Amino acid sequence: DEVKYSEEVCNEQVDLYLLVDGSGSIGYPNWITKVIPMLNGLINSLSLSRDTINLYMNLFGSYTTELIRLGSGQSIDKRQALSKVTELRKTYTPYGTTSMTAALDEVQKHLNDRVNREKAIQLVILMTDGVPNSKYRALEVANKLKQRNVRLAVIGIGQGINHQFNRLIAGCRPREPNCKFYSYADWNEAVALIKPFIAKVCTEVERVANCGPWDPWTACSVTCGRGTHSRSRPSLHEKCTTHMVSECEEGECP
Ligand SMILES: *[C@@H]1O[C@@H](C)[C@@H](O)[C@@H](O[C@@H]2O[C@H](CO)[C@@H](O)[C@H](O)[C@H]2O)[C@@H]1O
Ligand SMILES: [Cl-]
Ligand SMILES: [Mg+2]
Repeated sequence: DEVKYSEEVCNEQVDLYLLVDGSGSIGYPNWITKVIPMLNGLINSLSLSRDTINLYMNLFGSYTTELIRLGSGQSIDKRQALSKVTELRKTYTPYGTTSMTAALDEVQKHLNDRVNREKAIQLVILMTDGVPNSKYRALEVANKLKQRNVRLAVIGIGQGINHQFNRLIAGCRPREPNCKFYSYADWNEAVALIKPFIAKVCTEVERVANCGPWDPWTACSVTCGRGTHSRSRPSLHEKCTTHMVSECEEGECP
């Protein structure tokens, strides 16, 4: 005993975790002339809203710093997110070590705590020169994320980019032209790289829900002649029928 229904699946919800390398290897001139415009062009291409893309943003250096939480004003309003980038241009100087594993671990923590939206595509954008505090540890956590169906895109930034590491953590194959998971040019190429990951595509599918067993049919409304009775059941799903009335006859009336 189940119920079938039609619905549209568009995958419009995306939790996008932007992890930004703010470590000392990035280089200040690179930060100003390349990273900031990268962030502006990238975030400007993201049509954030309550119902679709929600941005999370972390800056990782010696420590990790959570800049934007999923669901807040700055998470769902592109203009507010761009203000954060401006704040970083004016007040942040890249310095220190590179807590890439800890930053990826913040994504893990979202999944573990069930803070993400269950129906949302989980998308990590890792923006880095690819020189983490520990290569093995960063690969390990990235691989754990992938095994939980999290998509990972890598954007190369910084004065001295380790493309080999970036390509490895992104999952790029050797002898393969134009990896779909790694980009290291300008914001235009980054935007184009991200697009297929977040595209809304609507299909119409059928769905099945289990409504469970019915309660016993009640006694007939009349003890003689033609009457009615009913059976009920708790709603285990929105589109499950909960009540049901049929006719009955307890003989004839004298
Ligand atoms: C249940 O027991 C039966 C043997 C009858 O005595 C039923 O009574 C009758 O109820 C019907 C309507 O259901 C009336 O139209 C009759 O006038 C009445 O005798 C009793 O409810
Ligand atoms: Cl690390
Ligand atoms: Mg570094």
